Amino acid sequence: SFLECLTTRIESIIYTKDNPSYSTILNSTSLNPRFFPSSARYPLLIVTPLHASHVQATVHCAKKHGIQIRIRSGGHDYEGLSYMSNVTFAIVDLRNLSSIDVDVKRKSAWVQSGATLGELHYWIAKKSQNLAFPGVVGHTVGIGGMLGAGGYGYSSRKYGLSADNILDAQLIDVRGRILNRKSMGEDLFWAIRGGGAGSFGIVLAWKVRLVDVPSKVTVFTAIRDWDNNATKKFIHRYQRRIAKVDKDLTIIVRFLTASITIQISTFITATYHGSQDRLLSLMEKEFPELGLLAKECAEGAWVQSILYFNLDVLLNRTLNRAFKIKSDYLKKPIPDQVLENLLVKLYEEDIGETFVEFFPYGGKLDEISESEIPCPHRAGNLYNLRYMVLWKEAVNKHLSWIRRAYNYMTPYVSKNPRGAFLNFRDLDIGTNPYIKQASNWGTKYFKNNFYKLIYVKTIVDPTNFFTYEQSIPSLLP
Amino acid sequence: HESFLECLTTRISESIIYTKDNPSYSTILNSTSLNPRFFPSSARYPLLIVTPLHASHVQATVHCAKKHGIQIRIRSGGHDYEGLSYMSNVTFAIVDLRNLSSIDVDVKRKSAWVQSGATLGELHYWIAKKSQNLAFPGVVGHTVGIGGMLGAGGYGYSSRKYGLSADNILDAQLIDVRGRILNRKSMGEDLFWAIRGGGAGSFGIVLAWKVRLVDVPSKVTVFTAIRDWDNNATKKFIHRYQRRIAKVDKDLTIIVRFLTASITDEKGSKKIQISTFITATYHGSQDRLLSLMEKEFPELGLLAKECAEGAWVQSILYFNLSLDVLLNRTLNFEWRAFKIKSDYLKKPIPDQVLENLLVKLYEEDIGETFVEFFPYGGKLDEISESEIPCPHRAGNLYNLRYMVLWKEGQNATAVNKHLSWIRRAYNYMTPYVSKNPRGAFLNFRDLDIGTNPNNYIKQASNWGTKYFKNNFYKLIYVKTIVDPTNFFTYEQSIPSLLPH
Ligand SMILES: *Cc1cc2c(cc1C)nc1c(=O)[nH]c(=O)nc-1n2C[C@H](O)[C@H](O)[C@H](O)COP(=O)(O)OP(=O)(O)OC[C@H]1O[C@@H](n2cnc3c(N)ncnc32)[C@H](O)[C@@H]1O
Ligand SMILES: *Cc1cc2c(cc1C)nc1c(=O)[nH]c(=O)nc-1n2C[C@H](O)[C@H](O)[C@H](O)COP(=O)(O)OP(=O)(O)OC[C@H]1O[C@@H](n2cnc3c(N)ncnc32)[C@H](O)[C@@H]1O
Ligand SMILES: *[C@@H]1O[C@H](CO)[C@@H](O)[C@H](O)[C@H]1NC(C)=O
Ligand SMILES: *[C@@H]1O[C@H](CO)[C@@H](O)[C@H](O)[C@H]1NC(C)=O
Repeated sequence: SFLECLTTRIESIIYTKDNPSYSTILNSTSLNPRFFPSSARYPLLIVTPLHASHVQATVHCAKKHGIQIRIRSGGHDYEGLSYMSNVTFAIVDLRNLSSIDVDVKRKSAWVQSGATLGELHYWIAKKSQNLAFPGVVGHTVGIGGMLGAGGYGYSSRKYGLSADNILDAQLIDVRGRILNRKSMGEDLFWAIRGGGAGSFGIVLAWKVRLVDVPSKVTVFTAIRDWDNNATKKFIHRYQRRIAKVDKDLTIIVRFLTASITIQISTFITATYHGSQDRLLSLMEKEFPELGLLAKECAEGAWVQSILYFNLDVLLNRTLNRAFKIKSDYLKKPIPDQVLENLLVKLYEEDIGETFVEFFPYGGKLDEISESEIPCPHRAGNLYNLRYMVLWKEAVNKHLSWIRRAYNYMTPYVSKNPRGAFLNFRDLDIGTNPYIKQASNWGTKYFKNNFYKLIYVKTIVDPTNFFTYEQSIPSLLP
Repeated sequence: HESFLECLTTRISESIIYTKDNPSYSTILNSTSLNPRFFPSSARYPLLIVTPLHASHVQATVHCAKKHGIQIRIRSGGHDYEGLSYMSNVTFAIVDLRNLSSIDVDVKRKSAWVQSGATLGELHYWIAKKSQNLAFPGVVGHTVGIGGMLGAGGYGYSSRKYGLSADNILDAQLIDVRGRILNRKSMGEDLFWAIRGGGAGSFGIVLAWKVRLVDVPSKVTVFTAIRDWDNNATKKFIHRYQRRIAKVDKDLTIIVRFLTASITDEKGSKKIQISTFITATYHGSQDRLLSLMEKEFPELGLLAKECAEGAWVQSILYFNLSLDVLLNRTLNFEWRAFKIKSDYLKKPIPDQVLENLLVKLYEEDIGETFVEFFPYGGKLDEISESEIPCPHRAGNLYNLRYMVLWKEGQNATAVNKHLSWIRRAYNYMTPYVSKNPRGAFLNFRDLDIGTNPNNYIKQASNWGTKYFKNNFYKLIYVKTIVDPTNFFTYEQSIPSLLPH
């Protein structure tokens, strides 16, 4: 019944299950093969709007006919919420809403939200080698959900999250009225930058800040074997020191198991905004134990750092293992024996199919108030630990391993609330069935911003049309 | 009004009800009416004043005022900058907690139970009678009641070492709108969080606080350095202070005061210049303070003869006053009407801008006008904005305070002039301070920031976000749980989500 409403309002943009190009659309950005066997990943329909009129028509029809909407930019949702539901749903995919307009003179760019971050980086790089928008590591990440949840990458300690560099946005309201930052008010504008944007509206474009980047950016990857080297108690120094090391430098740690003769390997990877000479000087000054040899570094343009962590046009292809992620915030460093007890669990799974990662939260992330955007994890956070398990299509063993490791780490991590990064979506922390129960997941994502979030939600979508597993609830039923 | 007094006398059956008949009504009302700007006002007169001695009196008062439409203004010390604890635009009665001042100090468990009508001086005295190595960091004014002080945040010379006074609260006792006496466990952690640093008067009546005790070294060093801002480029030390005081050693708190003081020209005449009182407390010996100052601030030229080392309590005496039983007297420096404003600095004030702000001190009488810097470094970085309702934690360089004072002589052209001075200084500083929201410290109450009507939440957010950046929203939630009918209401009280 619903599809008649759409076509009557405003073609060949409606992809029903019968339509011969249906499945290829659906799989293309359902990017978590853990959810492939699910029986909730088949929507009634998929709209790929080209203009805001299509978005308004879709919202109008889906509200008036009991259909749920699954907003999609890139499909990188760790829990795959953007392409599945337990209710009759339809995907509004912003694939073909992706225009990018770069303003070198004003240091800003209007990027339509269905564009990937690799595209934004590429189109900034062909205009300047000294402007950039700092983002996540994965270059296939859609801009829409990325800026909706906020964004952490190798450059966040210098410039903050991606949501800390947003100037304006354009959005489709539950009423279907097109509104930018100026006409929407700054409570809702506050919401969309780092709150659950799918629970506030469908965001079609963002005017985003561009930031200076030196013409020399240096990356490095240092592989060191955790098994026995007492020399790598730099990790011990790293935990208690990396959040206050010079903010141009972000070192990310990855823990996995790899065969050498099965032992535990440590991948120390980093970006530094400056020349290799100065990077070597700084890190030898602070962490002379890592032994970062100059042959382990790479200077270049910023875009080459982007390439390193992913013919100088390689960022425009979105063609590239099932997995689950958990995240945790450390406000005091993990005691050593506890850390080794956590790491030995890596052998409980197949070689290199499980990761434990440290993401540092220093520099500019201290400077920014917990209320600046919905993301509250600013000051006192040493880093964001990521638990990771991988496999292909019993699955319960992988999930049991991840949940066990998390629960072992329980007494040593953030407590009230137990922090959780929104980009690392994790349905275990809580779901919606009212506000008391939903606060369980809300306060973990947003410490006290969750309450402002509910207030804005009740004003903005009182009927709770924009609802999903982790949508901000409304006070009015 | 009649039903109310019959209810009070009937409910819990002595001389704790002070009606207008009672010859000591005026003295009780005046005793903690501590802002002489409000002396000529016609709203500072309650129907009656209750001086509870037990929680039963407070419960009875809440019950009767609920059933007869009477408003309650909780008062502990009366230091409210806007005098809200002794004023209202409606028929109100004061619950004066003066005789709720019992103190139980526990050296071994490092905690103390303070009845809210005790002043901070009394609490300091009773800790000093037990150990010289325990302390409670508080506001500078020792006549400040514990109740309203802990209701708001509380800032002192040790907040950079220990956080706010509200950051060291372990337990509380409370009278809710239902008259139920409640501790931390029975009140819940949403309400327990609320009362610590939110508009605690807007949630209930807090009768006592169990507060954390903190260790202090056996030698604490104060200093006062007089420096001339007018011409001495050395005392452009300020430029460095702004950019360094938030990361200097947290055992150190240096507060600066800018005022106008008469000088003599050396040509015969009296000239008016800007004097700077650079004062500090350091938790440690005088030697370590002097060396620390040479490393961090060689510009003060801080000669040791400007310091005074001693026991911890001696700093309280130094910053209030000789025979050290003087903390049980709740009368202090000589009465002067005043108005205060505040702002939070996230980027250092540009030098010419600070100089132009300071020139405004010359517009008023000599030394009746102040601009002060309270630095926000140290442990105030460590504590999350959501830990208690106070949100001004990390990234704040300091808290600028504007202050203007005067005496009883009014022609109301002078009184209008002083307020215009304070507002002009504020509005000039606007583009250079915290913006959206414009921060404001709750202990420095300022009705100009915005008030409640006499949309609901839209308008209340105006002042709320400045006092409480985003915690204000959580605050309203707990209020709807705790006092949905908004019985505990005043000029800047958290509103309720339910309509009336
Ligand atoms: C897959 C992946 C993800 C990732 C990463 C690396 C890879 C390979 N590295 C990250 C990193 O270093 N740091 C970080 O903080 N996150 C990282 N991620 C996660 C990624 O940032 C997030 O998944 C991202 O926020 C989602 O982007 P994407 O747009 O691709 O994902 P989605 O499923 O389509 O959407 C996510 C949620 O937002 C809602 N949504 C989507 N588009 C919109 C628009 N336009 N308006 C409103 N809401 C929108 C979806 O409904 C879903 O809930
Ligand atoms: C007068 C003064 C104030 C002051 C100061 C020095 C002086 C001489 N120095 C301060 C400083 O260095 N740092 C700082 O942060 N504040 C400083 N102040 C301000 C002072 O702390 C506050 O004005 C404080 O509110 C005063 O406390 P007091 O106990 O005097 O409170 P009040 O005037 O009677 O009432 C004001 C508000 O508090 C509520 N209240 C009072 N008692 C209770 C109880 N028991 N329960 C709940 N609420 C209570 C009143 O209802 C009113 O809202
Ligand atoms: C109370 O304050 C008034 C100010 O209006 C003052 O004149 C009077 O002296 C005070 N009360 C007493 C008993 O002195
Ligand atoms: C009473 O109302 C007036 C409004 O004219 C306001 O200025 C004042 O602050 C209110 N409160 C008191 C205690 O007078």
